[PDB]
Amino acid sequence: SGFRKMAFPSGKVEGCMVQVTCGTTTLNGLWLDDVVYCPRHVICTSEDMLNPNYEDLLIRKSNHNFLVQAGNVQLRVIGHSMQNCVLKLKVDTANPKTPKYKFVRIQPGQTFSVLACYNGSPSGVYQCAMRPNFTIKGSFLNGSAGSVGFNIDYDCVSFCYMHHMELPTGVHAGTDLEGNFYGPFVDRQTAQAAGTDTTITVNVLAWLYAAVINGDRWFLNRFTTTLNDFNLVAMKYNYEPLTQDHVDILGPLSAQTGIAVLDMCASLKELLQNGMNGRTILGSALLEDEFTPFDVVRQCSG
Amino acid sequence: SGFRKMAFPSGKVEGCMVQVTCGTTTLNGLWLDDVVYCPRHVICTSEDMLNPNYEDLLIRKSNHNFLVQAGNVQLRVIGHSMQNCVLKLKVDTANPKTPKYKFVRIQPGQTFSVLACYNGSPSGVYQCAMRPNFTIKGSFLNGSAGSVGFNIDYDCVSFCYMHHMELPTGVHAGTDLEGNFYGPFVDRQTAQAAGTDTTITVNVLAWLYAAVINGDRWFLNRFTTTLNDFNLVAMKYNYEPLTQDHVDILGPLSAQTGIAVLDMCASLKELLQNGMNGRTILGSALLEDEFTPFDVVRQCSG
Ligand SMILES: CC(C)(C)[C@H](NC(=O)C(F)(F)F)C(=O)N1C[C@H]2[C@@H]([C@H]1C(=O)N[C@H](C#N)C[C@@H]1CCNC1=O)C2(C)C
Ligand SMILES: CC(C)(C)[C@H](NC(=O)C(F)(F)F)C(=O)N1C[C@H]2[C@@H]([C@H]1C(=O)N[C@H](C#N)C[C@@H]1CCNC1=O)C2(C)C
Repeated sequence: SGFRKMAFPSGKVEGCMVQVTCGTTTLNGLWLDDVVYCPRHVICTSEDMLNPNYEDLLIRKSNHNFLVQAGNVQLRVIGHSMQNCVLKLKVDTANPKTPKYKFVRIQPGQTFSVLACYNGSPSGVYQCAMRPNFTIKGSFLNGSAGSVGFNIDYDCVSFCYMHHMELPTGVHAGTDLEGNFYGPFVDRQTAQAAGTDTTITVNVLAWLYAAVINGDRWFLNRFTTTLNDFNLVAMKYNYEPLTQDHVDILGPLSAQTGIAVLDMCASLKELLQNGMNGRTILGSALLEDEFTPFDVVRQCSG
Repeated sequence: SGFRKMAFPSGKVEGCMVQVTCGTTTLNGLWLDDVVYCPRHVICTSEDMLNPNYEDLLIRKSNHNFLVQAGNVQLRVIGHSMQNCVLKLKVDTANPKTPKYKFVRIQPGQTFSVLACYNGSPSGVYQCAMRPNFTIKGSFLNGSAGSVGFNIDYDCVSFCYMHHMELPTGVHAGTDLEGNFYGPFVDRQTAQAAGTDTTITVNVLAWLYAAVINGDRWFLNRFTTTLNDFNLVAMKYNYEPLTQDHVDILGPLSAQTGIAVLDMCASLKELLQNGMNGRTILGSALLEDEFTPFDVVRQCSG
């Protein structure tokens, strides 16, 4: 038992991380087969980052302007192109540690692991969720662009996120691996702001089930509610509305604990209207929404 | 910016994880050079686990009672011995992925990453602290014994923990890699209980500095206190007393923020006596004590 914010083991991704330098800008790249993927703003100076014209900037570069290092070994760039907000660098050597992989775009509410890297070197791994406003609450410093987010499915790495920038509220924005931003952001140093965020209700319910599985039961009650009555109060507290598909997704956890979904919604309703009043749930004094139903099953079942 | 519970990248450890079977008991082992380390209770049946005599149990086994699998490959056991609570299995093949490593015993208050494994297969990575009562608040299911805890120093993996068992409060106990338990526990299925835990004060102060570095300043005040006046109130709230060496250790964070240690102790004193009153710090409504000063510097500096 126990319950922790758990990341996927990162070894399969560590073998793909490289350093990419162009000019005096160094950031991280992802080396799969004979292609290195990295944020396109590697081709920018500080002058360019306020209003870059990336088409112009790219035609002014040649292959030998790109310095790619995989640890000690230099990789020779033999071709480049830009796909939306990423650069694709063709190199002369295919990465022998290329895992089975795919590129997937995730949805708000889903979680993934982040391998934070600097100068091509992995520094740390942590779990986060894609927020409803398409930002992530990460931990990133200068030089972290090109760090990637991923899930592991069986033997297969699904890459879902490449880091680009930090917004002024201290949250983070990036693209999928095809270079398309999550959310309404652009890779230029202008005034951009995230929209208002909401709490991911299905995830909160999943975490309440994790609590019951681990013996925290004080918030339960014998009441029940309906989907519409619950959604009515949830709107008022900036919670995402709950769908029948969410109820279905919580099925395995309902079965394991013998507590029906709409039963646990009535518990959540009371916690929203009355607070915790100084008690905790799984060691937290706030309602946690960055564990999916799948995360909970994976950790509380295996 | 941002602040997350961050684990070390696990790749260097993933390459050392093997599956160890003896009888119908399967658990994890650590394969370094030509030795596999695993919990000695792998040699137990369910009968034996209530009152094992491990000397007797071990002499009744031969090398061929031990099935060791590194993924697909079988390793041939050519010798065994017991060192305190671990078993050392000599195998015919040295692990070619052996990293530079050392065995270190950590102190209460220090943090490390855990690579949770089942059947020799890495499942997840998370950060935890060794509590003052020598337990860890982990997340472990049946089959997880032999999972290891580690820090990475430069190119060198320091192994500090091997998982053995869960106590009845749902916390976890294990040994260093020389087989010596942390805390007053034994590897038999008897009634054992952890002593009372306390809050790790130097870590709470480190986390308050992380908060200031990230722009959370509401809890600051212009007051100051002395080490003895602070320690006097901390005792009453089950906080570890603060030493001059702790003050020294917080130096880099004091310098970076321009807020003296004893200055921030006065802030902590007020938070203990008055609570948060519904505000949060770095997204938490409770005082967090599982980040060391080094963790904070590492994440808020690099
Ligand atoms: C003001 C700030 C935080 C420097 C800027 N932010 C915005 O202009 C805002 F609009 F998003 F607010 C921004 O992040 N960048 C500007 C420039 C890089 C991108 C950038 O410096 N990347 C960093 C890299 N490697 C990662 C950043 C640094 C702090 N922590 C991170 O995650 C471009 C091409 C977008
Ligand atoms: C009651 C319980 C939790 C099964 C027992 N606990 C105690 O007897 C207590 F005294 F600690 F309370 C215990 O853990 N074990 C008994 C047996 C194993 C050790 C054991 O089953 N290991 C597991 C393995 N692989 C890891 C455990 C399972 C749940 N989560 C973990 O971490 C020995 C040789 C100590």
